[PDB]
Amino acid sequence: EEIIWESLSVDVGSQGNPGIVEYKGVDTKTGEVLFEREPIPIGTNNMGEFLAIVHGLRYLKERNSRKPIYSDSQTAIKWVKDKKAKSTLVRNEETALIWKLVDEAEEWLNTHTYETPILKWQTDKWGEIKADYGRK
RNA sequence: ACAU
DNA sequence: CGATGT
Ligand SMILES: [K+]
Ligand SMILES: [K+]
Ligand SMILES: [K+]
Ligand SMILES: [Mg+2]
Ligand SMILES: [Mg+2]
Repeated sequence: EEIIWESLSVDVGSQGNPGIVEYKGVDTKTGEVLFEREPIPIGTNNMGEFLAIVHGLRYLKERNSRKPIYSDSQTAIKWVKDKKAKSTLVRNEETALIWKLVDEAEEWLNTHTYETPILKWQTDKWGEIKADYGRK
């Protein structure tokens, strides 16, 4: 504890896992939706969580914002730290789009710098992350 | 087991 | 119940 309210919170939403994947980022303090990705026909929860963080990094950098990012995903936080999304999802024609986006997100991480702290949202203490889709 |  | 991940 406690919550850094001056922050950006991100989350994935899906229909199936693997299944249709989307994500969004919100102002933690107000819940204002700041970005939303068009649904991607097949992906995994963790791919979406990863893309959401990287999109947040790009969004904040473009706006010269030093706010931290909250994610509830232990997995995605680690993938971003490593600059490598270690997904098990088969690479085939059906999954080409999500894998293109993941590949491109890794590529962005490997060609840009950032100081943005990427913080674990402590769901057990604070409840659902403010970017949550409310589907569970 | 923990995080989804 | 099923799945994705460390
Ligand atoms: K949800
Ligand atoms: K959660
Ligand atoms: K498991
Ligand atoms: Mg989440
Ligand atoms: Mg959620």
